[PDB]
Amino acid sequence: MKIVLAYSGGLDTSIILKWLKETYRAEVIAFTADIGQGEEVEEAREKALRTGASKAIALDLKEEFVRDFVFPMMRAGAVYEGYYLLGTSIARPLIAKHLVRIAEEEGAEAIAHGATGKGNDQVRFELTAYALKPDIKVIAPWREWSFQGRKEMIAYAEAHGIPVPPYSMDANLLHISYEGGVLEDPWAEPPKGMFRMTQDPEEAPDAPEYVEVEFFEGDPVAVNGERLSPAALLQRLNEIGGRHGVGRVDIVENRFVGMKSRGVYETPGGTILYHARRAVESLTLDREVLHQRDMLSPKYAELVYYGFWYAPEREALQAYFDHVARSVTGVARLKLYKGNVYVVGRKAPKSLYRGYDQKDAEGFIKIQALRLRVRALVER
Amino acid sequence: MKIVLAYSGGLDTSIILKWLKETYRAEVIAFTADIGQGEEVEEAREKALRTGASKAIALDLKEEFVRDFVFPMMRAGAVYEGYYLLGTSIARPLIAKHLVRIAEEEGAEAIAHGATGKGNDQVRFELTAYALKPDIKVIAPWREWSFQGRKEMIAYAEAHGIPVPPYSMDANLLHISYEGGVLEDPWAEPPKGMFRMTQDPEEAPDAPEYVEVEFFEGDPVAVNGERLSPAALLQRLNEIGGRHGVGRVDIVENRFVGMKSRGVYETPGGTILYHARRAVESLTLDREVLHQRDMLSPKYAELVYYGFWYAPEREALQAYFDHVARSVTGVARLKLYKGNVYVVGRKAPKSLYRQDGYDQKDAEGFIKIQALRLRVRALVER
Amino acid sequence: MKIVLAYSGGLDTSIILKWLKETYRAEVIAFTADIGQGEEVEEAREKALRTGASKAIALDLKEEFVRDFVFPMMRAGAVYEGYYLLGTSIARPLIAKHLVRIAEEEGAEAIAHGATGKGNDQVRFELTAYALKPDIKVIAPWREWSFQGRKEMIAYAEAHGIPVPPYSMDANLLHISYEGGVLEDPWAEPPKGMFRMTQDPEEAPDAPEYVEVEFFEGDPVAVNGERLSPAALLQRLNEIGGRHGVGRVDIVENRFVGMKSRGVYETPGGTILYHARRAVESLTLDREVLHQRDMLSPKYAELVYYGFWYAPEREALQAYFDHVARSVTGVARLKLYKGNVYVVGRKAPKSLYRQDLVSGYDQKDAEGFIKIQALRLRVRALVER
Amino acid sequence: MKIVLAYSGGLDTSIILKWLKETYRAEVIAFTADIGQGEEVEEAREKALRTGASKAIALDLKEEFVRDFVFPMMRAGAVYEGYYLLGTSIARPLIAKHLVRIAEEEGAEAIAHGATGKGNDQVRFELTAYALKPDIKVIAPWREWSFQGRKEMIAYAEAHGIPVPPYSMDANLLHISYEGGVLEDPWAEPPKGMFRMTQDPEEAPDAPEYVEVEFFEGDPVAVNGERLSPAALLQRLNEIGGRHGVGRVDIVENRFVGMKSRGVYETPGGTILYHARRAVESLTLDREVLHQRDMLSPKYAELVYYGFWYAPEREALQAYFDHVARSVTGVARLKLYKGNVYVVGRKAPKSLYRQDLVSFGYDQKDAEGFIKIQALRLRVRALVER
Ligand SMILES: Nc1ncnc2c1ncn2[C@@H]1O[C@H](COP(=O)(O)OP(=O)(O)OP(=O)(O)O)[C@@H](O)[C@H]1O
Ligand SMILES: Nc1ncnc2c1ncn2[C@@H]1O[C@H](COP(=O)(O)OP(=O)(O)OP(=O)(O)O)[C@@H](O)[C@H]1O
Ligand SMILES: Nc1ncnc2c1ncn2[C@@H]1O[C@H](COP(=O)(O)OP(=O)(O)OP(=O)(O)O)[C@@H](O)[C@H]1O
Ligand SMILES: Nc1ncnc2c1ncn2[C@@H]1O[C@H](COP(=O)(O)OP(=O)(O)OP(=O)(O)O)[C@H](O)[C@H]1O
Repeated sequence: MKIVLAYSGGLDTSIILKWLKETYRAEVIAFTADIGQGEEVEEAREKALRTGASKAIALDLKEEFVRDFVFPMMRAGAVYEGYYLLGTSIARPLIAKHLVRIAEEEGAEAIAHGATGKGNDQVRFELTAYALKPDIKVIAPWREWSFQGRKEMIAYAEAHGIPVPPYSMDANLLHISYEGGVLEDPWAEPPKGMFRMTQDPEEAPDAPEYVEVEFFEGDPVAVNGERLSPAALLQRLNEIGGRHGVGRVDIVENRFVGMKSRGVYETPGGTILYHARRAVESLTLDREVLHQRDMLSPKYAELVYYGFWYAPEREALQAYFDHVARSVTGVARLKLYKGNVYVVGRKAPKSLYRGYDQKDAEGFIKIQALRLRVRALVER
Repeated sequence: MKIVLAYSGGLDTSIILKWLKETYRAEVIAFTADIGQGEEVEEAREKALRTGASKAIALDLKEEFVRDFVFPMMRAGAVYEGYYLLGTSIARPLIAKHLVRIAEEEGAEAIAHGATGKGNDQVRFELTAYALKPDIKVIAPWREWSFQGRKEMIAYAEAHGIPVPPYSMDANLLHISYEGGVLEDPWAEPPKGMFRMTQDPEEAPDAPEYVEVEFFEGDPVAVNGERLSPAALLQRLNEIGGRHGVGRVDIVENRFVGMKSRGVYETPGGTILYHARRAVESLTLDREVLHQRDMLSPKYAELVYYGFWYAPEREALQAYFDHVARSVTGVARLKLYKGNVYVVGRKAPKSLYRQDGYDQKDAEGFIKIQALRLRVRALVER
Repeated sequence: MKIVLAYSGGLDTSIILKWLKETYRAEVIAFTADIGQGEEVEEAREKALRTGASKAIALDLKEEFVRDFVFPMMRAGAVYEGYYLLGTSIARPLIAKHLVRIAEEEGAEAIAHGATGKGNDQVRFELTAYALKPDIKVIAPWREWSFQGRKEMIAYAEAHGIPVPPYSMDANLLHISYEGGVLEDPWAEPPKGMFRMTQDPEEAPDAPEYVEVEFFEGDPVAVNGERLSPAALLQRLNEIGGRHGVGRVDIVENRFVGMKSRGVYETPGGTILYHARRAVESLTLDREVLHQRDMLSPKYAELVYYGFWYAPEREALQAYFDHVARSVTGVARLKLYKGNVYVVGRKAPKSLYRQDLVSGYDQKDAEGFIKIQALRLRVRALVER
Repeated sequence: MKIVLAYSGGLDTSIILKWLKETYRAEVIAFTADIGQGEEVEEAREKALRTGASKAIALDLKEEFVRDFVFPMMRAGAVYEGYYLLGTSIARPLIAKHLVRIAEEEGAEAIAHGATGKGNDQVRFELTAYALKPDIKVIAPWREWSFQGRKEMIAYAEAHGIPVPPYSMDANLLHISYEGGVLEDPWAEPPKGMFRMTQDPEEAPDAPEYVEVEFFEGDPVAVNGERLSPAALLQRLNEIGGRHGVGRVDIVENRFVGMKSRGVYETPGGTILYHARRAVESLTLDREVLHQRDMLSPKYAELVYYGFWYAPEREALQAYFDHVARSVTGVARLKLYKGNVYVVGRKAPKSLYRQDLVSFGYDQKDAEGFIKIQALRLRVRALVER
């Protein structure tokens, strides 16, 4: 029996790698994906072999991530509950996609992940795992093992030679999320020094910095006149936005599984892209199209947040969003200053910006007012 | 014949006042509303009499503006095309509401306003005017007169004893908008020193300021523990927020009448209230209710923008938003710093947040059921 | 330990009554609700006492059913996936509501029901049970026991001496649903003679019958001039409509649990009420209000279908629907003829219809409206250059 | 100057043709489109010459109408205010399209139509024209002339020699609408003998008739096993459904321009197609996709009703609906009987229906977990209400 494990190299997945060998007497194949966590994925691939993996795979998926997940999601103008740019949500479908692919190539009947038994992550991983390969078997140790506490896990780890090292994290090219610990009290401001991807706004440059982003077809293709591949482009905007402390969010969100959770997110590059995209759309999109699109975005956002990426509903809405996005061509000019992003200019080859006279307006008014007058008259 | 005129005290409405008397051989009743334009409405009232009004009325409508228009709108989480807080839109229905009220009391058959014959304000004024009094007669001079140029209008003013004088503005308790002139080039950043209501972020305090806003029932009732009336509260948050340069928006918006226009808006108090409200809702509102509410907010925003305030659709939605907003009770703690507003804390008496009802096995069952239709889809695609 | 069982009186709930006693060795308070199944609930009550129940309650909830559940739902124009009028969905919440109330009075820690693990009902009972009393315990025998088939159950019943006997059904004041058995083949038409509430159109009167329904405030208050209570009014319309074979639906629906299911429903009075209301709304509701209401109807419908009646979302939407429904005051006239319902007329005290804007604006006005509405399209074409 | 007129062949457009000559002294190019009005369009074309047209064009547009307008609209499940299948609405865009095309080829400066100045049709004609040719000039005689009353127009007509004579009609392959006259009172039942496309339920066959419709990719492609082109298929279904009195609607609808209006519609083929399509969708469409599609249908419907066919919003929605419709492949079996259409069966090569999941991999215990997770927020809510 073989099992493909989503291995990140941490303590837990290392413990899980041992547990799987022991518990299922199976051969474990480790898979580590580089999606911009800023760690040396090769060190994880090696540590997996040291921990007992019968094979360790490590792939650079940054380009695929941005191009096939982040970009399509951004085209939809997806925002969860007013602020969340969904950094963790769009990433999971990618990992799971590869776990299933690898499992098929290696002839493995099962895949495994170390997402906890009470969070949303497990749902995200498995929803796409089941959607891509319906008969795959999933093993989620956090739902099957008996461990009573951390102390016992630490002890278990020491027993197996696994090296043991105030809040949880998750980082990738789109963002870094923080929760748990000091963050669990929604009335307590995040601690000083927690942020890693972005500079403290109070420590940001005293001079604002301008940046231009070009869109060709719904997708950003250049920064300050330099053409850049999808991953390279997000990276660049993370640097520029990060240096200024842009893209910070502090919310209490509604979980799909549990109840409410307090999360802090920094999405410098994506935050810039969000306003840059809308800046171009303000010249290129038709009014009614824009209004309909924005009324569908929230639905799309929750689908991504819940984990229904490879679900027919999300793909259906995507056809709509992509159709609209095809018109988004032009350049956005923004001004970055101490935590804030300001749209300062926009232009487009097919801008709709600058057919009737005043008498025309009077007629429009009269026709629009008719049902209101009748109603008023009827209220007698 | 009597005509009630929405008189602002400026050159154009003064010219309009003279124009109306002669053109219609009628007497004009001037009405000036104080909605926070930062002007002495009483001097406009006197100037009207001097300009020929048979009667001039000036009312302080700041409290009503915030209590009956701004708050109801904010409860709905209304935002037009991603950023516009509707500062100009919610103020028009209120002005027209009084014009029609005064016309009825004075026995006037018509009302008049000085909105341009080609813009959006005209629609706002008239849609509410007709909705409140179907038989009212509306006279929009800009759509009716023969003036062919600005210069001709000045000569007319000078001939009638009416005193004469980069972009145009509109200010009230919620915001100040800027449009036209140099702002007409969507690629050009607004000129230095244009903002009046908010300090430039570059000149804002080096020290961040924390502010707490209490919501009792969907509406903000206190700032930093101090109970404030609707207008006094909006005012207070404009002062606090303005000092930090909070609430600046630069957008090209879609108009109801013509095409697009580049507008710049500064809404310090409203911006703080926007995030504060959502902060309290994050603990008080149910997930499914929040999601449904946010999907209707845009529709509501466009109704307000287009001018359908006293319209049955807006009121039906308002019934929904008010039902939801009733649960928004609690306090939001925000941090202000150089142009930005950061939510740093929130609490509530009936918070649904328990940082802690089901076990791991439960989650697996949930996954299986949620995944069924997807698995069936996959097998069918073979 | 005490368990309150939603007891209907059939073989399954009877077996469950025995099973609960042997399995949990607790007292079982049986509860049978009269919601219009055309069944004598006292029989079930007594049959429950015989079967072992330590106590049996039988309540007449017809008026409550129609008044506090069917009516509010109808005000919203609720229709699931094009044709389902939610006959079974709005009933469950009512029952669950009483199960929890009873358990609270009897000091019972749990409630039980005989809905299967494959359906929506289990969700409806439980979602409302937990929403009304979070600490309640729910026992669903179909999900816990070992019976591997009909046969095993029949024997088990006889072992405990319990009376024993194509498709199964569910009936109440709103409709009768048929499902399973021969109905599982979506290509196969329901067998002839299956329907019970409606007469076969082929046997319906040769002369059309006209019926008038008065709505006062979003709810129907009279039929053909006779004022009738909510439950009484639904009954009358079932008789009138059933006679003509009105309201038959045959659909493959999507269950909340994940799979498709072939269902057949007959909702005579509801189908008449459905059209009667829209007919009155056509004169009393503003255009924009109507268009918004119709786009929200489907969401409300799935909420009810899934079991989220006592959920904040449904109640939030209800405030909107009730607000709009408040204006639905007037009368609808419909013609019933062999399975069909045709709206032939409608009137209302505050109708917005004036046969004069057809027989506050002129020709010139329309021209202007057209120019303003066309501007963005012309600019689009121009820019497409 | 040249003016391309949407000439229907009737009294009004005949008067208009004269009015255009006499008022604008323009060369009038008449255009009649056969979209299935059941009128020998060629007659109209000759009559236009007899009336003064310097050129008369008649085109058979049945196929284009169904394939490029009716089908795309049905693909979206478009229903205006619960009952209107938009028979008149989807036709206008097609006509205006040709009006504009003929104007360019003929080098004509303006186009004209005879929709009244009080209705929605004028909007439909013009939104389309302006959408395809922004520089086009439009002449709407009803909004420009001094005529007041049919008595007066009949005089002008007689004067010029144009032949002269309870409700107004409008027919095409999709339906026939009736409005005005004795129909204006919302409380009055329509008059016996009005309907033309459908047999009266009471006079319909005594035995029910079954019909099957196959959909391949969102569109109907065959009836009772016979492949049929878009126009021929609608025709066949009008014949079959008509004989049984199917597809009659009687509503008071909300107008875009006027206030409210009482309309009666008969759409036999369309009504069958509507229930057939949903029958095939019940097996081929995913639950969440269906629920989402149905919530958007009403918006698409008012877009069509208001005349925004060639508008960016409608085409954007169309992309959503076409994406969804692509999966609708299968056959629906319907029972026609005295005015009604009953769905009695449906099958599909890629049906998502699995009997094994409903009959007695799916594990009953999974439902409990599903239930508990779904119930959490409700329990917390109750507990907090304490
Ligand atoms: N405070 C107010 N009280 C009464 N009417 C007002 C007020 N503010 C605006 N209006 C009405 O709205 C129309 C004006 O717009 P805006 O406020 O954009 O006008 P202006 O051009 O700034 O002033 P003026 O008309 O004096 O030149 C006015 O002509 C007036 O009829
Ligand atoms: N009138 C009623 N009173 C109480 N509970 C009811 C009633 N009708 C249905 N129920 C509940 O819903 C569940 C039943 O469904 P249905 O009525 O579809 O079941 P059956 O399995 O067809 O009949 P039975 O349980 O009587 O053998 C029942 O097991 C019961 O717990
Ligand atoms: N088949 C067609 N070909 C060209 N234009 C048409 C056609 N059918 C309708 N129209 C246009 O739509 C307008 C008409 O509507 P309707 O058919 O409702 O008009 P009428 O005024 O009832 O008849 P008519 O004008 O022909 O006597 C017409 O005046 C005509 O310009
Ligand atoms: N880069 C990655 N490659 C493969 N799987 C990953 C990666 N990052 C996270 N996962 C998977 O996602 C889930 C984990 O989350 P998180 O990354 O929040 O876990 P941890 O518990 O923090 O990590 P670890 O146990 O590996 O130290 C499952 O553990 C883990 O298998």
